[PDB]
Amino acid sequence: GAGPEMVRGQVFDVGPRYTNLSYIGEGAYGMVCSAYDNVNKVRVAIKKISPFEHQTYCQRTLREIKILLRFRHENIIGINDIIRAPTIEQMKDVYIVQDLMETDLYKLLKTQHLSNDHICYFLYQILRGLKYIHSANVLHRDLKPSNLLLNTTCDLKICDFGLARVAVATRWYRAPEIMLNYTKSIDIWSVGCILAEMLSNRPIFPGKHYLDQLNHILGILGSPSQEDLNCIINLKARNYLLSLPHKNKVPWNRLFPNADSKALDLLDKMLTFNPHKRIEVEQALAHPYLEQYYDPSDEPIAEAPFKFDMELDDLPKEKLKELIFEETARFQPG
Ligand SMILES: O=c1[nH][nH]c2cc(Nc3ncc(Nc4ccccc4)c(Nc4cc(C5CC5)n[nH]4)n3)ccc12
Repeated sequence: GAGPEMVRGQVFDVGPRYTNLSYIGEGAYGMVCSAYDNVNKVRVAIKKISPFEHQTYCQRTLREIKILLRFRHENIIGINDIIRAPTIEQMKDVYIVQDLMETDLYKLLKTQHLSNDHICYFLYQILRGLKYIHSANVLHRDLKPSNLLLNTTCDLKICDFGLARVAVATRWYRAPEIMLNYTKSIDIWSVGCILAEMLSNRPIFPGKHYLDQLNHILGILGSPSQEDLNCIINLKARNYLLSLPHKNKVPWNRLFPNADSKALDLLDKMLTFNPHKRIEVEQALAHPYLEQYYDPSDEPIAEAPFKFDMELDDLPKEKLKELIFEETARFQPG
């Protein structure tokens, strides 16, 4: 035997099936590598997750595993295999094996300029995948360029469903009502921020903190109306927004001077302050900007709305560890 595999001084115990590890990146309680699968004879992606110190991390890990194993769609990453220890006492990590994509939209927008036809095609695929997520009555809640995977041929897949919930995130893509007070409309806001980013290669609302975010949004949309603030919002935010002087609305064609007129019309409908007046996923897909790709006969929806049989928020982390251990059992030999 070669012993357990390692990446940057950390254990990455995926051998003997998965070898030739190459580091991709890491988060607060996870590390992602590429690996060679000696069974399917292809490179795969492997996310190491260590969530057992916290109840919220345990919830997140179980939600993503349950959602991605149920979900079946071309524009949503799947789970091909799961590695963990043979006993619950030894399980300190969970390894989720997924299809390897060439890059994410964060890295592509950092090095490449997108033509209008590539923006239109990437937007179409995001909303196609989102149409399936929302048809299952699930919210992604963390749509951003780093959670959108791309391959050589331009095929797109949505990943990272840890924050997903049935119907918190990166602040630049957060809907104003998350900061103010959530609903399916928060994902449409995020897609709106991604479209704006694809047009100019720069984040549309790059706030350094929660107040700077709201100031950035108001800087473009202008001061909110009485109806825009008439919702169940926190007193601090309301009083802060009412204390601000008037801000004029910046026309979309002034922010993106050479962007396609149809793309700015859709951008306007997605980046609407009031979530009730914001365009829904089906109407977005049927918008004139996405006409050359819209195909209702080839846009699948979930057979039924997704639901958790248990109250995951209420369960102690020891109970969630047992549910994670049992959920990953079908990937063990037997
Ligand atoms: O879990 C994730 N949430 N958001 C993420 C962004 C990543 N970014 C990423 N960049 C590049 C590649 N491709 C690559 C290929 C060869 C050499 C170096 C990198 C990549 N691929 C990838 C990730 C996944 C699954 C999400 C883990 N499949 N394919 N991901 C990787 C993982 C995640």
